[PDB]
Amino acid sequence: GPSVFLFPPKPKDTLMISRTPEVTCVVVDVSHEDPEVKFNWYVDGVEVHNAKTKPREEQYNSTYRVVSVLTVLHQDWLNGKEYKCKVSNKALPAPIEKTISKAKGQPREPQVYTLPPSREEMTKNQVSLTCLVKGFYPSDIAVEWESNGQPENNYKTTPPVLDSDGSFFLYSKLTVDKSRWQQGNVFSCSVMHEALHNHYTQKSLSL
Amino acid sequence: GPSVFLFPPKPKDTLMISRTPEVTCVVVDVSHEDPEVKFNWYVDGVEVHNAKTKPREEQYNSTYRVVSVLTVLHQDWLNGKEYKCKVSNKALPAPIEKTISKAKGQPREPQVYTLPPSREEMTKNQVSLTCLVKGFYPSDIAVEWESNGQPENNYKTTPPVLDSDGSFFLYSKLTVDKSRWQQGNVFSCSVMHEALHNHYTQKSLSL
Ligand SMILES: *[C@@H]1O[C@H](CO[C@@H]2O[C@@H](C)[C@@H](O)[C@@H](O)[C@@H]2O)[C@@H](O[C@@H]2O[C@H](CO)[C@@H](O[C@@H]3O[C@H](CO[C@H]4O[C@H](CO)[C@@H](O)[C@H](O)[C@@H]4O[C@@H]4O[C@H](CO)[C@@H](O[C@@H]5O[C@H](CO)[C@H](O)[C@H](O)[C@H]5O)[C@H](O)[C@H]4NC(C)=O)[C@@H](O)[C@H](O[C@H]4O[C@H](CO)[C@@H](O)[C@H](O)[C@@H]4O[C@@H]4O[C@H](CO)[C@@H](O)[C@H](O)[C@H]4NC(C)=O)[C@@H]3O)[C@H](O)[C@H]2NC(C)=O)[C@H](O)[C@H]1NC(C)=O
Ligand SMILES: *[C@@H]1O[C@H](CO[C@@H]2O[C@@H](C)[C@@H](O)[C@@H](O)[C@@H]2O)[C@@H](O[C@@H]2O[C@H](CO)[C@@H](O[C@@H]3O[C@H](CO[C@H]4O[C@H](CO)[C@@H](O)[C@H](O)[C@@H]4O[C@@H]4O[C@H](CO)[C@@H](O[C@@H]5O[C@H](CO)[C@H](O)[C@H](O)[C@H]5O)[C@H](O)[C@H]4NC(C)=O)[C@@H](O)[C@H](O[C@H]4O[C@H](CO)[C@@H](O)[C@H](O)[C@@H]4O[C@@H]4O[C@H](CO)[C@@H](O)[C@H](O)[C@H]4NC(C)=O)[C@@H]3O)[C@H](O)[C@H]2NC(C)=O)[C@H](O)[C@H]1NC(C)=O
Repeated sequence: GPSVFLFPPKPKDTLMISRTPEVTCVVVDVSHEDPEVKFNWYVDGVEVHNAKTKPREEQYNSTYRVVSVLTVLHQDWLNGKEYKCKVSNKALPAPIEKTISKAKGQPREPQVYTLPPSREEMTKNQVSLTCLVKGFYPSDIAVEWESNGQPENNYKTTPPVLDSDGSFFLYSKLTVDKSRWQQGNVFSCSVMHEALHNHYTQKSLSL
Repeated sequence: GPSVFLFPPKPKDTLMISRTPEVTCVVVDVSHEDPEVKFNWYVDGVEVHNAKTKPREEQYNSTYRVVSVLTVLHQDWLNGKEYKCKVSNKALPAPIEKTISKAKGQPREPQVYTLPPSREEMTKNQVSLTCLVKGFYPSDIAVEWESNGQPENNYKTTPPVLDSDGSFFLYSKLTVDKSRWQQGNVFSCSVMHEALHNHYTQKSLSL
């Protein structure tokens, strides 16, 4: 029978009023014999009607995939409203229901600390600039790096890790040529999170 | 029908000859009617006989879970031999086969760097001692902390993260009372990985 997957908005999309956050309800394994698919959408159990549903699209394995997109209000998501997708198809004994929302719990402000390269790493051609982000809740977060107002791209960021006090932490690693670090250039780690003022902070690192 | 999932040994277990690494074949969706299941195990296709089946454990959805554990030899795993679990059950038209082995490729030695707490962090009652481990392959690794020869309890380690050159990195965070750090206690990050001499290195951190 068909399967339903419900996807949350991206962390950045709920934190910036200029962006447009969406919840996305995807149904796969829709058969040819019962290809009609109905979507109902509920917000805290109250039905809403503004979703945009796409025409079904046959896949190379001869099943259909159908997508419904519900735009959410930033403050609704951050207030913890629950979004329910109900998917009806004639091949199903009963409609499939999925629900998604922000992780429950009291938001906690991320603490952002930058850590310079270790002495021992300075023997190499490239060095590691570290951004520790700890004590935050929920785990939805975005982390970026820049220098002189331009985005540094050569970075990797670990997944959030559940810490022992129930908050989350992560590290981001930016790799730069040691000359750039030794020339005294200024590097900034940027963090977006609902519990930060203006949903954003940056912390600077340099020699 | 039932499903079979096959799990590798813990990284520490294969790296230390005193420990006993095992490959684990887990079978779920075993019915309440006739919950017997037979295991065959092969190492590079040669049948072995030292596996043990654990007691059945029924689940909250009225299914059983059945586990078979095969002890493996340290170099067999490290040399990339393939372990095959064959699961036979009356509900199967034909036996299920799953196969597992170590990630393929040239092992690479971890670089281990300890990073002291940020200046900004010293206002807190506890501080974060960081161990960056980068450039290793495969991703199987174990990290521990100690001080004065005894194991520290309050640490967390991120999962390995694929770096842009195809190696892995991670960070480990040890949280200590700021007093212990300011009194100049020496703290050590321990790393176990197959590409290290004696499968082990230690790097120390202090004020
Ligand atoms: C027939 O074909 C179809 C189509 O496949 C395509 O065509 C065929 C012919 C092939 O060529 C194939 O190569 C093609 O891809 C097959 O359809 C697939 O079916 C499987 C299930 O069988 C689906 O698997 C799930 O995938 C989820 C992840 O999906 C995303 O990521 C993958 C990449 O990994 C993408 O391929 C998908 O398209 C999804 O991409 C996401 O799409 C979102 C919606 O558009 C995006 O979000 C939106 O994005 C916009 C911007 O674009 C905005 O930001 C919006 O705000 C935002 O909403 C999102 O960005 C994008 N992500 C990425 C990374 O690109 C998995 O999450 C899921 O795993 C869960 O479920 C498993 C059980 O199935 C479970 O085991 C997992 O652990 C995980 O479990 C969940 O986790 C917790 C558990 O506590 C719970 O919360 C959940 O309840 C739990 N789940 C359950 C069920 O309990 C699945 O693995 C696959 O996605 C789907 N593909 C497509 C393209 O739809 C079909 O299977 C084929 N059939 C047969 C018989 O062969
Ligand atoms: C009825 O219920 C049962 C029971 O469910 C559970 O129990 C009840 C009481 C409820 O509480 C319920 O909510 C619970 O969920 C259901 O049984 C479940 O069945 C599903 C499948 O339907 C299983 O899902 C797979 O899980 C895999 C991971 O499982 C491990 O991790 C989870 C983490 O939550 C644990 O819960 C599991 O127990 C497993 O834990 C591991 O167990 C190992 C064995 O002991 C441990 O290793 C050993 O440990 C010792 C101690 O260290 C020694 O070290 C040994 O030496 C060592 O070997 C291991 O440490 C331990 N890990 C952890 C973290 O604890 C997933 O991998 C798997 O995903 C597969 O399928 C997905 C489907 O979408 C797919 O998306 C995935 O990608 C993945 O397979 C992928 O396949 C493709 C193709 O190759 C690849 O692209 C991918 O790379 C590949 N893998 C990955 C990772 O991408 C499933 O999610 C579930 O595990 C199982 N639960 C249990 C407890 O067994 C049953 O299904 C229900 N029936 C029905 C009809 O609903």
